Amino acid sequence: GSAVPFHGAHQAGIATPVQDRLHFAAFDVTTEDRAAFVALLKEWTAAARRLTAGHAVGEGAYGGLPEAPPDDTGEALGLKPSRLTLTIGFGPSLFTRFGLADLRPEALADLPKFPGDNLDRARSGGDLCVQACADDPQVAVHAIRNLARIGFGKVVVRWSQLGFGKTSSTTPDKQTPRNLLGFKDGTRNIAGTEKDRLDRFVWAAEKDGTPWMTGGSYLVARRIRMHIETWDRASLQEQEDVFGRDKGEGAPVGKAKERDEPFLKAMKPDAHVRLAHPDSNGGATLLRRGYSFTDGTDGLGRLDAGLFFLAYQRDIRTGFVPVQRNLATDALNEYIQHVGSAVFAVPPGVRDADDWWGSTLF
Amino acid sequence: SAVPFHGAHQAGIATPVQDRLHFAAFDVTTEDRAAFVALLKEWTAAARRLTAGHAVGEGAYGGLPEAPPDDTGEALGLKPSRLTLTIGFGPSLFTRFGLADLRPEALADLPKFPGDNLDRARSGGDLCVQACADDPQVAVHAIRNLARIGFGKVVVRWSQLGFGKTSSTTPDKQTPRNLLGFKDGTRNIAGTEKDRLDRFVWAAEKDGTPWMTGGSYLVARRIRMHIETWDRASLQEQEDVFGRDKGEGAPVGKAKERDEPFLKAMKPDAHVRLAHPDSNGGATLLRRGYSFTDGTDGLGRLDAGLFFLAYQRDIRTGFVPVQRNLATDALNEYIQHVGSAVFAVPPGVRDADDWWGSTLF
Ligand code: HEM
Ligand code: HEM
Repeated sequence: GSAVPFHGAHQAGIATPVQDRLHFAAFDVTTEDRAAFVALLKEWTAAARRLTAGHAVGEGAYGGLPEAPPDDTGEALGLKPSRLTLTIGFGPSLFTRFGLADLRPEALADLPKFPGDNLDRARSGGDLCVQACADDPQVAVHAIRNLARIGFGKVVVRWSQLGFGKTSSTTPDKQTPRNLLGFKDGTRNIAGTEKDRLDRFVWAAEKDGTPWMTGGSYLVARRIRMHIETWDRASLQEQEDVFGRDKGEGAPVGKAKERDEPFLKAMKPDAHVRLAHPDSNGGATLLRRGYSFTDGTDGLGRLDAGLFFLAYQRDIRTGFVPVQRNLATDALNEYIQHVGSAVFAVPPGVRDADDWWGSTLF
Repeated sequence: SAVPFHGAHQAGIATPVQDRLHFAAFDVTTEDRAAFVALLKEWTAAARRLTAGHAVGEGAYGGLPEAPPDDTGEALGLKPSRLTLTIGFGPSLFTRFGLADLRPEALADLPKFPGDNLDRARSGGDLCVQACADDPQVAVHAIRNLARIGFGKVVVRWSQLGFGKTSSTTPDKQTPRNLLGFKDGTRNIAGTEKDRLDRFVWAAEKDGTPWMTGGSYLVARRIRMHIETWDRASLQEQEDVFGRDKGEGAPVGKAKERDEPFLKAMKPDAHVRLAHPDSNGGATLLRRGYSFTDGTDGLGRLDAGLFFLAYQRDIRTGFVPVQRNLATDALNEYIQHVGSAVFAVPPGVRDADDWWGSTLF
């Protein structure tokens, strides 16, 4: 229930241990005034400092003037910080505004079309995003709600996604969570303690070509539906062949323990692990940080289920893009469909109490 | 960490309220009574496993490679998490299987209420399973696997996820707050109050339906909050709507949350004043609802509210009179009922040989 420090060279919520809940919101900007947008970013940073410490925004949730609406909507009163992190990102469409055209990073690449894509344009894209993660879903909603409230008239929520449970791990010393297909998900990721691998694969560097992005990262979000009726009638052997690890232990095929290293030549040539492994992609390595979702029924008598896939990387062109291209023949494709997509440049961290979100860009 | 599955009553009504909810309504697609009874027994066997934290059937792995696993496996490694599974039967079930003359009179159809805006697709249902647990993945796994076991005899009609408190960080003493920011649950029937449960919650033999003795009647309402409107109201407007202050949740004029309210100090259309048993001839409800937030709608608004659940001994003397009295509730400006269902919740599964619905079938 403790707090995660908000200030740093990097934004929290990436290398941070993965919290239980997610509320992800994408915003479009509705103001033409650069000064007004900068004032928004400063007000948002002040609110974030309160929220991530477990305090109410502004002058608080009650005890103010009777005739005024309260500064804070109040539904997190008496709750702990709950490891809340707030991570902001900037979408490519943002750079068509405020004269930012020449500051768009080369590494913030539009994704190509992939075979099987069925992207809903209403739940894709966005000028910016806020990723709220916490162990308490009410804490995460309270944070998104109050940020959107503060931004009234300057931003509007384009789409959002709640994740009821994590399907990722940055802490390999703790139990790996399972996704809704029943497999452990997160075994071979990047750990928050692997500072060298984060430098190599996650954090943007000044020499990469965009100095305002130094210390930041790039985010790919993909909303993926799971065909669970189809999956649930597949044999156990079929399911394990699809991934290349057994279902119970999560060990690489042939081996006894989850964390034993995969021997890829023993997996089917279209096994998901074989195709996604860095060794199959010229070393390309991602930080996966996704969550499971379910949004009711599908209207056809079935549960709706999916995975909200989030990947952080130093350069979209050398992280997600090569790996996802290599998944064109993935055996998993029979059981999933990508139905939403968005990319964002995640700026560097808020260095101290005088700093603010996006200050290196604006 | 676990709640016993067997008893005179079904768990999940008077037992401690867990952090998360997955509520599912099912429709029945078989006409064959024997097929439906077979499913009730199979579901009961699965519920026994699930509430003890075990996988269904012969498990999630280790079986024949050429067969699908009995359990879909996403709760492997998790704890029981105080999972309870509570089954209920909808009025529409009684048009099947020759049961028409066995519908309880206390299982009444609800009247239309001023301001109803019910989505038919998220209303009704032949039966329900309320899955409550501290870990939402444990709850989802239970619904997912019951639906799979039932495939061919039942389909899922609608499903709702909900959250209350997070107990690993919030004292069990503390009243949870709803998404309007007010403490919610202060004056409620507690599961410790065995006499009030007998008077207001559990169906009795003399009530007129012997197979329902020890059961209860459930009203479910999906209530949307108009969040962005509410958040633009003044603090005084918000407190006037309920009759309690927002910080402490004390009734107007008193100092502490648990002070008994003085109804005449509240505005005449204040929510607490209209809902109170003294304004409804003594009618008293067990509320066991959960908050929800499903995302944002096409206009950018928060799709959020209260998945209201009330248990009572008779729908005609519980939910209906109180909801009728809310016709003029000041809160009506900020909420809209968009989904509705009622269920007869049978008595408990008495031992390892008993099964869900045995007193009815
Ligand atoms: C519903 C969609 C997906 C499911 C169910 C899924 C499932 C899994 C599972 C069970 C593992 C093995 C355990 C682990 O090391 O994490 C894994 C590994 C991995 N997956 Fe996926 N995955 C999905 C989508 C994706 C996508 C879209 C990508 C990238 C575009 C991806 C990239 C990876 C990578 C890089 C690994 C680690 C491979 C290694 O280094 O051993 N996954 N996935
Ligand atoms: C979004 C919808 C609703 C909200 C936000 C809400 C909120 C509240 C709040 C804040 C209280 C005061 C604290 C407490 O004793 O729990 C309360 C009391 C109560 N509410 Fe509501 N309520 C809602 C809908 C309903 C409905 C539909 C009913 C019944 C049909 C109902 C019946 C009651 C009752 C019986 C009390 C106890 C009053 C007393 O005896 O003092 N509520 N509610």
